[PDB]
Amino acid sequence: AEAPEAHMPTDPGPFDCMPELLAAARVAPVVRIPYLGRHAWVVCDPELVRTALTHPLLAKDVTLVPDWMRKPGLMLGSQPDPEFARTMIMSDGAHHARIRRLHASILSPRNTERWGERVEAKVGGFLDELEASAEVNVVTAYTHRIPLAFISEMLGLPLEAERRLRSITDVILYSDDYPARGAAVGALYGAVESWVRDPAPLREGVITDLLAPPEDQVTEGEAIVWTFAMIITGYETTGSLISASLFEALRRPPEERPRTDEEIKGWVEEALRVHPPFPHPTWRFATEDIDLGGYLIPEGAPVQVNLAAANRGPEEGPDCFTPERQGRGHLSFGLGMHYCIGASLARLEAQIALRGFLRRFPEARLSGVEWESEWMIRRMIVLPAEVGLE
Ligand code: HEM
Ligand SMILES: C[C@@H]1O[C@@H](n2c3ccccc3c3c4c(c5c6ccccc6[nH]c5c32)CNC4=O)C[C@@H](N)[C@H]1O
Ligand SMILES: C[C@@H]1O[C@@H](n2c3ccccc3c3c4c(c5c6ccccc6[nH]c5c32)CNC4=O)C[C@@H](N)[C@H]1O
Repeated sequence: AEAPEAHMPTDPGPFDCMPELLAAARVAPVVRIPYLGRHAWVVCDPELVRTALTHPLLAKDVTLVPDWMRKPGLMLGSQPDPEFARTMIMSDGAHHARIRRLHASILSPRNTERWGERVEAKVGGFLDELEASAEVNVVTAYTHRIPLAFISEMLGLPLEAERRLRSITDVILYSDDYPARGAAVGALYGAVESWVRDPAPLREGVITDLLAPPEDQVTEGEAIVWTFAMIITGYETTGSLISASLFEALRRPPEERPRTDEEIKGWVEEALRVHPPFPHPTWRFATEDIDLGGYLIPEGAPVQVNLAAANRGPEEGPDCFTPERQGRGHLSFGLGMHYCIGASLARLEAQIALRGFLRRFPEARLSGVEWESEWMIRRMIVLPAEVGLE
């Protein structure tokens, strides 16, 4: 059986595309959407999504992407030569295992109480910078600054570049102009290469550790590609999870807000389920013809999965935050081989940032909220609040 045709917003703009994406999951478990003049398959039924994420015949190597998707400014049209270096999310099999293993030998000994106390020290400083200022946009004043400040110190980037990097990735991930996206992607690659080949303006951190001393040798090219990947993924979605968690707390009476360590952990989990920063993740390609739920996915087919629809049943709807659910059964970090490597980091930062704000402004309220989203990324750009007093 062939998958029927539905419609998702493919270009980013100032709207919340959530009702359009959940409406396309109602078409069929597998659907075909118009994308870049051709079509793309998407899995929408939750269990069918969970099997697609693990499918042995759905690969992600850059040798499989057809030419009509390799457009400059987009991820698939921005990869390097796979023989020189591959990014972790776009490798398969033993290639992926080596890249993932080398990334996990970084920063030994990794103690999360150390990671967290530094997350806490930065959350306090931005809460103070906030208190040093009646409506407040907590997105631009809090949720944006925290994950950026940590990943820069963790990577060891020079403090001068931190103010400029937010504006570069903003274009790569949310602009609707392809030339601007092609320029911002090249600007990041050219800056990363300058830092790796000449590590003088860098602080000791992750990057200098990859350029250090048998079988765990990281080439200069892999150091650049992996650093680029970690700048693209290292803070943007973490800030979207922080703001999304705060939105659901600020909109409720202070009594219904989490206070315990357990309720804060369950709160950030339910925010991941309801507001996936990646409503659809990265691309996969059928190495053989596949049937999923009676629907055909032909060979070489580009396939995506509806994480926003897999996180909900047929009953929920776009606004379905339930503190009792605690995000049980969400697929927002992926599953299996390519499960998010920075999931523990994004959780601990979301948990610390959400608790830090609620302990500092116990009488905060929302009192509008604007989104920026496409079918593959979703974020709040203002969350206007009224903070009250400490
Ligand atoms: C809450 C924020 C985050 C979300 C929602 C998120 C989501 C995801 C998802 C869905 C994937 C899998 C994509 C797929 O299978 O198609 C993924 C993979 C990945 N994420 Fe995250 N992520 C987050 C935070 C981070 C952070 C902070 C880092 C880096 C520190 C990071 C680095 C990665 C990497 C490297 C991969 C690729 C893993 C692999 O293929 O082996 N992510 N992320
Ligand atoms: C990932 C890509 O990197 C950019 N790129 C340059 C950007 C600026 C200057 C030179 C290149 C350059 C070169 C080459 C490749 C290449 C070979 C195989 C597969 C992908 C490749 N990409 C190459 C590439 C080979 N010899 C070169 O000089 C283009 C951009 N469309 C983006 O898709
Ligand atoms: C707008 C969002 O980001 C876009 N994106 C690029 C857009 C342009 C150039 C490079 C990338 C790029 C890269 C990577 C990821 C990635 C890794 C894990 C999970 C999600 C990810 N998204 C990545 C990504 C890793 N290394 C990269 O170069 C793709 C788009 N589908 C959407 O996810």
